Amino acid sequence: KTPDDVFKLAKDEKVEYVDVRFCDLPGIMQHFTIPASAFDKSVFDDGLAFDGSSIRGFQSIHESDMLLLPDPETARIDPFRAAKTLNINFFVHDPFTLEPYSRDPRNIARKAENYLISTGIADTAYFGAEAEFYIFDSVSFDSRANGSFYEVDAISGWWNTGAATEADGSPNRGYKVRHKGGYFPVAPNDQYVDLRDKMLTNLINSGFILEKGHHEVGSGGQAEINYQFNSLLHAADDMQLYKYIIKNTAWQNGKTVTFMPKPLFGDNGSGMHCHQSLWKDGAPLMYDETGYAGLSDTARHYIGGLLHHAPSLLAFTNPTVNSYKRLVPGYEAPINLVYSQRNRSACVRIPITGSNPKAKRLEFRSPDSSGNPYLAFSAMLMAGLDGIKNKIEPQAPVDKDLYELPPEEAASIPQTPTQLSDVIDRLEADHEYLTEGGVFTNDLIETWISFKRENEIEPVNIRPHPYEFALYYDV
Amino acid sequence: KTPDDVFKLAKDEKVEYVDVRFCDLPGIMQHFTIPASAFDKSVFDDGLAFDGSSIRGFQSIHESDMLLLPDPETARIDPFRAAKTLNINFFVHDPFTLEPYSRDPRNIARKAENYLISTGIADTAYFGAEAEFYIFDSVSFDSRANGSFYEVDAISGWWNTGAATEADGSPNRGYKVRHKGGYFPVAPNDQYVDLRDKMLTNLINSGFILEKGHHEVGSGGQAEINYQFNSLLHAADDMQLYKYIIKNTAWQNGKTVTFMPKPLFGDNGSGMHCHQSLWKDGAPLMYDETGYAGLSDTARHYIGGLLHHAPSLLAFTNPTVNSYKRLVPGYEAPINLVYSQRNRSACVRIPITGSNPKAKRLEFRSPDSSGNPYLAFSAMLMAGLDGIKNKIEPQAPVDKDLYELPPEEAASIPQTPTQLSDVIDRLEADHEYLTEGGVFTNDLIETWISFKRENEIEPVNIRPHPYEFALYYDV
Amino acid sequence: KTPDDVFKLAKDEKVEYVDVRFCDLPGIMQHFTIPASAFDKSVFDDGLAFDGSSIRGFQSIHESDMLLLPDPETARIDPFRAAKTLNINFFVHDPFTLEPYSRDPRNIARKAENYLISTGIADTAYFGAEAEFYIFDSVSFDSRANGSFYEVDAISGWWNTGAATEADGSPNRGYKVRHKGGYFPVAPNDQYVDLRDKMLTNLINSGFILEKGHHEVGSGGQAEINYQFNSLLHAADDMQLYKYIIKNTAWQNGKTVTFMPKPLFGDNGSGMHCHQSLWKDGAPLMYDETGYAGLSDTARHYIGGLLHHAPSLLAFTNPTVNSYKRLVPGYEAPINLVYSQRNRSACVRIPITGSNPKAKRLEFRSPDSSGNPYLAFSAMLMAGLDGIKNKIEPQAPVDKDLYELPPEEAASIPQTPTQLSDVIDRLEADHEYLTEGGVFTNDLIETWISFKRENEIEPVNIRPHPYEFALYYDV
Amino acid sequence: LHAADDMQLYKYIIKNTAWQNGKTVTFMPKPLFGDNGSGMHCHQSLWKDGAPLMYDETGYAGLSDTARHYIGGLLHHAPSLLAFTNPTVNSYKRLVPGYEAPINLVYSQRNRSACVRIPITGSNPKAKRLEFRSPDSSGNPYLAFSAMLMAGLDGIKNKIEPQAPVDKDLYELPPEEAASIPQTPTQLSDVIDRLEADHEYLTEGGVFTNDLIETWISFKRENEIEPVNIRPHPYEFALYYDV
Ligand SMILES: CCCCNc1c(-c2ccc(OCC(=O)O)cc2)nc2ccc(Br)cn12
Ligand SMILES: CCCCNc1c(-c2ccc(OCC(=O)O)cc2)nc2ccc(Br)cn12
Ligand SMILES: CCCCNc1c(-c2ccc(OCC(=O)O)cc2)nc2ccc(Br)cn12
Ligand SMILES: CCCCNc1c(-c2ccc(OCC(=O)O)cc2)nc2ccc(Br)cn12
Ligand SMILES: C[S@](=O)(CC[C@H](N)C(=O)O)=NP(=O)(O)O
Ligand SMILES: C[S@](=O)(CC[C@H](N)C(=O)O)=NP(=O)(O)O
Ligand SMILES: C[S@](=O)(CC[C@H](N)C(=O)O)=NP(=O)(O)O
Ligand SMILES: C[S@](=O)(CC[C@H](N)C(=O)O)=NP(=O)(O)O
Ligand SMILES: [Cl-]
Ligand SMILES: [Cl-]
Ligand SMILES: [Cl-]
Ligand SMILES: [Cl-]
Ligand SMILES: [Mg+2]
Ligand SMILES: [Mg+2]
Ligand SMILES: [Mg+2]
Ligand SMILES: [Mg+2]
Ligand SMILES: [Mg+2]
Ligand SMILES: [Mg+2]
Ligand SMILES: [Mg+2]
Ligand SMILES: [Mg+2]
Ligand SMILES: [Mg+2]
Ligand SMILES: [Mg+2]
Ligand SMILES: [Mg+2]
Ligand SMILES: [Mg+2]
Ligand SMILES: [Mg+2]
Ligand SMILES: [Mg+2]
Repeated sequence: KTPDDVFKLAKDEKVEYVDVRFCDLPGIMQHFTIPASAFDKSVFDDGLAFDGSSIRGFQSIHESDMLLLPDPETARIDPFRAAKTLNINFFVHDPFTLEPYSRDPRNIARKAENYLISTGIADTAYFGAEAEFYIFDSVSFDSRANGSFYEVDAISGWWNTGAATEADGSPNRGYKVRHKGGYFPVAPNDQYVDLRDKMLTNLINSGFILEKGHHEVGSGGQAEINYQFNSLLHAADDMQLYKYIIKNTAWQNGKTVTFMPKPLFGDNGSGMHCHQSLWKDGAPLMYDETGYAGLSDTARHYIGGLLHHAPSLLAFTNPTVNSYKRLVPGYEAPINLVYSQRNRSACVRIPITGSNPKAKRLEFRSPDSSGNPYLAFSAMLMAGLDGIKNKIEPQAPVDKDLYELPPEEAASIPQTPTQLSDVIDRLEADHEYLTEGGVFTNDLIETWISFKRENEIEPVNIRPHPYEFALYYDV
Repeated sequence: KTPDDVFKLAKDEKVEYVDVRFCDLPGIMQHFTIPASAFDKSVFDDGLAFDGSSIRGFQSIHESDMLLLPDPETARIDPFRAAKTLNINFFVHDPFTLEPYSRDPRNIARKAENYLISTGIADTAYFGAEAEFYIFDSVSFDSRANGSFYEVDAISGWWNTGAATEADGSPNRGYKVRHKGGYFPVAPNDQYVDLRDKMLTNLINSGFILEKGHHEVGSGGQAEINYQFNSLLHAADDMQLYKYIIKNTAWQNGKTVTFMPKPLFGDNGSGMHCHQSLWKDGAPLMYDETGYAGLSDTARHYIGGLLHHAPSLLAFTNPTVNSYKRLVPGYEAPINLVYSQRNRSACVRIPITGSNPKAKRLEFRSPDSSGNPYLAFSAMLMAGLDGIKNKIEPQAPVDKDLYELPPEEAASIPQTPTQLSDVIDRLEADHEYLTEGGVFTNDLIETWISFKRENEIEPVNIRPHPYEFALYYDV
Repeated sequence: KTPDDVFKLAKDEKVEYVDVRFCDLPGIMQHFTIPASAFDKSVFDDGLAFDGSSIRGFQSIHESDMLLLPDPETARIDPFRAAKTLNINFFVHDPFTLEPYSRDPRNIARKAENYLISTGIADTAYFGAEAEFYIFDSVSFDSRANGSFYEVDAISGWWNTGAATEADGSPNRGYKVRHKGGYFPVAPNDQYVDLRDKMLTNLINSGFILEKGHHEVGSGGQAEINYQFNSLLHAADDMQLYKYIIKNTAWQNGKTVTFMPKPLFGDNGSGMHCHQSLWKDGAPLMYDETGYAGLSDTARHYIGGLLHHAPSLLAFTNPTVNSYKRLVPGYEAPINLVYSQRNRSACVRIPITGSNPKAKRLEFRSPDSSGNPYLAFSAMLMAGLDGIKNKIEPQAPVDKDLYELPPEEAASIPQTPTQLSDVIDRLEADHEYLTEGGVFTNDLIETWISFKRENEIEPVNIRPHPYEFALYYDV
Repeated sequence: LHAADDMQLYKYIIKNTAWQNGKTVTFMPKPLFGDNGSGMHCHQSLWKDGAPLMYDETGYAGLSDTARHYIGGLLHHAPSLLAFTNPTVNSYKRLVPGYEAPINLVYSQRNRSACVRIPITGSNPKAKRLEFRSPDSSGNPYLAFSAMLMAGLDGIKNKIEPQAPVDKDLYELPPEEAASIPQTPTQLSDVIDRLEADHEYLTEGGVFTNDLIETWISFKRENEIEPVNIRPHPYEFALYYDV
């Protein structure tokens, strides 16, 4: 789409307001609103200003002003606002030089796409993502000198089977979801069919191409909705809008959604599986009839890159402390760095898609939805490209239940990282693959390490955990 | 606009009531209502009476009667009243001589504009204002012999993360705003989108030219809406009308708004930044390609005047005891008398606007919304004009995060005043720049000093602060 | 008294524990307990260690170890502890050189007495103090992001005349104390006769020579108990023990005492009037039958010193933010700097004592109990001695109600400081009178200033006051 | 041994005196966030033939070579020794700056921010000692005291020189200065990993045996480290619910 397309949409829809959006470093979309009357060619030619110092990972206070220029391909009508609103994503630019900003996540994605072309390896990188989430009824939490707590709740949570009444006083009618039992019985066991239909419809009406929706494994309202894959930048923009549409459809219907990796102890985490494939000149590159799981050398070496670089790569794909509570055995998330066809205990699964070369792809199952998809997709691509360039051979696939390996076989397989501080430490020590062609710059990597250490790792580390009192009060 | 235009508007809108408004000295608009049937030429010819002894800063009881003459430019339909009402601002006049009143804030702004033109320096002073505010749910407070309290509350306040239910008993659904984290994530973190759209719509339907609206930095529903700049008197009239529309939009939708400078301890205050520029014969005066931050000699001298006179000027721009709780480090409000491009820790920031001479301006960040915009804007202009007349050179810009200076280096730059009594004392001792051209008169200045001492400074000073019990109960 | 006298007291009283006490810089006594078996000659010869970095105004963490040596004159049996305990005060010493510590308040008092002797002016400075206090039932307070409160309560408090029941559910029986009506009606209006008797008895049994006890002016249980004057250091040790006996007699009897200067708004504060006189070779120096109020030149000049140095001296005599809430008119506390016989509105009153030269003395009415009496009494003495030495003539006595002076007359009389930051600034600017003879050192004065700014002034200044909500919520 | 028997009985007496009087006592290293943790500082000295060994008037802080080398052993072996002296997950919540507990491996006279403080005891040779400030009460005093002894004795035997004392507030050092000093361990799993890799000083003379060391490592991993690691922390909801 072009600027005039967007002006025509706004006029055609009788839009009242335009919501100007961009991505902060950690991965939350930021916005402000302008009236339809202020949305003119000047928005495209000169841009709009904001306080870069109030956005995480961006500017210091004395260098605060930043600029925004619109991306007309991202213009969509907002399904929630009573006053008719057009949402458009923007790129962040330096207000003096007008150059793209080194810490604009959307810029990283753009650079990644252009670096791919420049290598000659492929022209298009397709990302099909599965961002699971929980549909809860309530959450509360706090952290004080003498105590701390959290509690999430959901009508369908198995912890409520014994409740005398529901939250609102109405009767307990049963049909709650057993732990690991939500994938995927029919209603009334599935208590969220109507709400997910609203989610699906809102996505459809926002121009998503829908594939499917279902309850997921977790008790207390785990869900998954799939939309069609796209090329990297478009997929990442799609992910951000999807999260917005999911969260607000829930909110408007009395619920509260979370995309955090592991809100429930002892039930499935929420992943962001990323199906990936490279194409060049309109043809697939991932397929070879004679390869293990029908994979070409290009595909196998991409995988080699992901599994080789995982120790630093997870800093962008699994970027929170809570991420590492999901990387534990028994919940269809990864615990080690192996690939395998058909295998949901693996780090990379090769889904069964038959002999169609155009369907052949890898599913990187490690990532979760707790950070920034622009950065995560870009980092995954760079890992895979370094694998191809250096012909990195992944270790032999292991077609077994990886949670039930004998202790000795498990010992020779590199494990997933234990905690965020290890991946940040590793990113700091080796990130040359990310800086290739300037896709990630040193200031971005240094800002990310610093942000994670100061705002996440240390704040969790210094606070006593509730289970420490269960273990140690009586020492 | 003319009287006949106003009568036609009232006729065309089928107005039932006319609301007669004027400003008290501290800065609250005052009103009474007349029926449409009493709104005739006589209102314009002879005016309307009120009790000047019931208005703060006005008359003594034995000289009570005062007169009001309408300003037809200010006629606007009221958005809130069920009975269709037309609002009009009035100037206050002596009921014997019919001369403008020396303590009518609207008269001061009139006088300021005429004085500007008389100096030959410029013919127009443009003021663009950013009046931030909090959208709360409730407030309570008292002061007794043996105790005193206040509490503000907001569903989005971070202090409520641990709440078991919301005030109405419905579940806690999270997405509350972190302290200093409100600028500006998408919904549902931003819980006020629909309400701010209603504010924007009401402003647009009252004739404002809107620029933008967003959540601000503060937890608990801080917000900002910007409308287009105008010349001084119009801008001050807009400001008063804006406060009224914001407040009542909030009220009609179950909320309560404050424009107080510092309602929350440890989170952002609410400022009233005033972007200012001088024009003459339809051409800008602020721009010089060769100057630091693109500023002309005229612009620099105006800044020199603001920062030179700040010690007394703040008596009008930062006119409350609570004003000085905002002027503390770490919250994008000023703590010293520095100007600097791009710098949200400075007293005067030069926004980055490029090489367009018509956009070049200064942002005076010290002011807040706690007083009287007619007086604030007028005092700012008088300081600026004194700076120009005396060629007052500002001290060199300091392009640093001003909150992070070590103490010995912080001390080398002039600090903002600590408390209201200091700025009132200073105004008392030095105010000649304000009395130039008779813009502010001695009786205005003395009334202001006396009012603030007797009704604000002393009442706060004699009341034990709750934190004194924290410090001293056990002495 | 000697070490052997203390060992015999401990033996005779069958003491089980000894409580080692010393004074921190702000004025709170500190303690730890040793078993009687560890109270031996070594305590007198080698001293005892503590963590100087955990005591306010003392050491940094890398120079933390300090020493304590006993003062056998201060040994008394503790009235409250079930296990028979002997309390003894200690002097603080450098653990390397064993020299007295320059920030030990008990050392400052010591140094003040010896300085006095070294001048030849006198050999003894007597201090008779009247430390008023409130006997409350309860107190709570807090300070949060969105709110702050305090409340004190007392059965006799006038704010309770309308209570349907007492705190414990029993009936409201009336006879509550009117504001400013507590001095001093008979029971049952006085609801604390039996408790003040217990206070009197505990004091007597701890070796005080009692003079009187009574209800004071304030509602909600204001009280005063007076014991016989003593020379400076003894007087200061007595004050500290008195505060301890008062607070713990109340506590053991279900009440809670504060010595804060102004716990109630609109009722009397709590002062610490300090009657003072200089003697030499067993003869008085303050008397002259021909002077105004029978005052000698020595006495007049001492008064001169007090009133001249007041603007910095109150940094030690009136050392808290709350102090300045008491220094307001209408409550028998001072509001300006004069002396006057018989006059309870004055800063220095000469009590009516007749022709007895041995009774002649001044009452400095300004001081309160919110700080450190070692420092307070020492600073007063150094001011008076500077006055004697430089023959500072006080301005003429004003024998009138100083709250009710006409405006002209009042403005010709220097006022008391308005606030703590003003007296701290003044102390920083002029403290030579205090450093005379090394009695106060620069490190003490610097630590005091720094402590008050960082730990009291700034913390109150940054917190919104509840009355700011009353004034400004609706701005 | 008497000291470790004393410690166990003391804890029993404190806990039960509290309990019989309506209260409840904990010896856990960090029950309050943003206030002081609870340490178990261990003052230590070696004597032979009824004579003290720690004193030398001419040494820094009046310390002999034998004392200095004992300190060398403590600071050198600290990365593994803390498995016995700081043996719980909660231990590492205490080892954070601002609360008079150690954050790096230095000795210093008079210094409550250091790992080893030398208390000021004047010139009496029988009072001269070191205070090892890192340990807490969350484990086993028999094993902690024994492990500290074995560390110090290894220091004496190999004459391990400690790095020079730093007589400064160790929480406030400039970054370049701070980065040049070895830090205390961050978490239990780091000290357990380190103990597993190097425990020879402890097995000397068969004081600690391999079966005790291996049982300790396995106990901590299975019953403490892994159970806390797999449970979401409340503050993760504060940080991440809205991601
Ligand atoms: C034009 C690009 C097709 C990409 N292939 C592809 C497909 C796909 C599936 C079936 C297809 O069959 C149609 C055909 O070619 O006959 C073609 C493509 N599905 C995914 C999912 C994730 C990802 Br990543 C790639 N995917
Ligand atoms: C006609 C008066 C234009 C004043 N300039 C001006 C503008 C402005 C911004 C852009 C402009 O570009 C249009 C043009 O001249 O090409 C012109 C003017 N924005 C502000 C905001 C606050 C204040 Br104060 C002044 N502002
Ligand atoms: C031996 C010293 C007597 C000091 N005089 C003195 C007295 C006093 C009062 C009455 C006296 O009469 C006894 C006599 O000498 O006949 C003697 C002394 N009362 C106070 C109160 C506060 C202060 Br300060 C001094 N006071
Ligand atoms: C007989 C053994 C004396 C040990 N010295 C010693 C002492 C001590 C303190 C003072 C002493 O003085 C008595 C003397 O010898 O004159 C003697 C010994 N205090 C401690 C505390 C912890 C530790 Br570990 C050792 N301590
Ligand atoms: C059923 S599952 O294997 C569950 C994945 C799990 N929630 C995870 O943490 O990755 N997902 P899918 O079948 O959609 O790939
Ligand atoms: C984000 S901020 O810098 C916040 C200003 C702050 N509330 C104050 O002036 O106190 N304002 P803006 O970017 O609108 O000028
Ligand atoms: C009755 S009063 O004058 C009251 C003094 C007041 N409470 C003060 O604040 O100084 N005291 P006194 O008669 O005991 O000297
Ligand atoms: C006052 S302190 O330094 C406090 C020690 C702190 N609780 C710690 O965690 O080691 N203890 P001590 O002076 O008893 O050695
Ligand atoms: Cl971590
Ligand atoms: Cl003030
Ligand atoms: Cl103050
Ligand atoms: Cl651990
Ligand atoms: Mg799926
Ligand atoms: Mg799934
Ligand atoms: Mg495209
Ligand atoms: Mg999948
Ligand atoms: Mg703004
Ligand atoms: Mg703003
Ligand atoms: Mg006009
Ligand atoms: Mg601004
Ligand atoms: Mg008295
Ligand atoms: Mg009294
Ligand atoms: Mg004596
Ligand atoms: Mg008195
Ligand atoms: Mg024995
Ligand atoms: Mg110790």
